Amino acid sequence: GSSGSSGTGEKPCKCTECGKAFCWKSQLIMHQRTHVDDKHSGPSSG
Ligand SMILES: [Zn+2]
Repeated sequence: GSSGSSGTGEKPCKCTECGKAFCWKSQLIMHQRTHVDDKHSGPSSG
């Protein structure tokens, strides 16, 4: 997990289902499409 990236902007929208970050709108509108599954027991977290 190095830091080989650089570029500021704005993240008004962020997916919580998977934890993916997005800056555009249309990008999220379609991101939800693939998200057909429902919240199920698996990712054990605190
Ligand atoms: Zn997602």
